[PDB]
Amino acid sequence: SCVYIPCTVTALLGCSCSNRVCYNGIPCAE
Repeated sequence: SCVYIPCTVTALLGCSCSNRVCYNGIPCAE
């Protein structure tokens, strides 16, 4: 989750922090 901070864990592949949740069409946890 990107609660306050970005994801910086899955965002690498395109896991866009949607509602403070790494999301790349489908979530990526964190």
